[PDB]
Amino acid sequence: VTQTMKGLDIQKVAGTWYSLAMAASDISLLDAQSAPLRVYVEELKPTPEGDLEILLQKWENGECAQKKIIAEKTKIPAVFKIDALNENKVLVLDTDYKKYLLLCMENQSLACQCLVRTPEVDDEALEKFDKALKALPMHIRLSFNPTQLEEQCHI
Amino acid sequence: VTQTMKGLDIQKVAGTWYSLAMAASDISLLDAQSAPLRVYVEELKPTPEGDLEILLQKWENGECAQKKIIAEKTKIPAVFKIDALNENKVLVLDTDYKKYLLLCMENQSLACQCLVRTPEVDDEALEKFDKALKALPMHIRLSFNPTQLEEQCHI
Repeated sequence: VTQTMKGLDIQKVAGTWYSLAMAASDISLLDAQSAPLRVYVEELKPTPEGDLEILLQKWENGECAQKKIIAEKTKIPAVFKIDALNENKVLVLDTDYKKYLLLCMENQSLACQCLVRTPEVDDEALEKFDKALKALPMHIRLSFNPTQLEEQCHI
Repeated sequence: VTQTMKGLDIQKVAGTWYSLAMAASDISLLDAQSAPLRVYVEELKPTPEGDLEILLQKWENGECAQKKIIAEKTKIPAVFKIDALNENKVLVLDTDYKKYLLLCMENQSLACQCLVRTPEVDDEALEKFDKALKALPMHIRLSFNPTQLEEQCHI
């Protein structure tokens, strides 16, 4: 992953998002509802201390569970660290704050999402996502329709 | 980790266990209630197809959440694979089935537990655990008293 957002204003990513598309380096990271990186972003909550709280939905044990994870700020503004078994980095590739945000989670092993502010298919944003991923070795890509985007876990 | 159980009968590990002691390669894997490997085993559920279901408690977002994870069998009987972002292996080091079980989760980065069948301090089992870990680079060790062992998340 050699694409970060220059000048990222993390405060400006706050609020509602929709996981419009996801991709990952390994099919098994996204293939099933229960797959480990099949997570649906609900809301980004930057903290005063500049960390990024992520609210998301994950299908776990047959139910659509709300989750909250804190990605801790690093010296690089577009890079955040999740404390888990592996060293797990969240990268903001690109965002206009108002329509779309591209972000990846890595560690090598990678998942990236195209987040949008509305439950609409944003071709422009999907173009920027496909662009960024041409640079990356992805073997599964999913996308969701507006009906799915208004449902718990995109059912 | 160069200690597996020779001759492991995975069916025989079924039932109740108590996470009497835990250790990990990195302090931050176990330090807080919310730490990523601070998990309390409730029950091991081997499947007919020889996989290992693990029921456990984890303190997440200030609540003691029940979790169920499936560690898939490999060609090695004392080694099981969890599908997650990293390649994550569960190793059965040693067990008498009736009193104690030692198991580790690795990937390098490691957490090991001394499981017991009863909410009792088993010095013999804690000796076998310390033995096995002398072989391993651990920087945090926790242990719980019988009162803690009878509580949700060992509070």
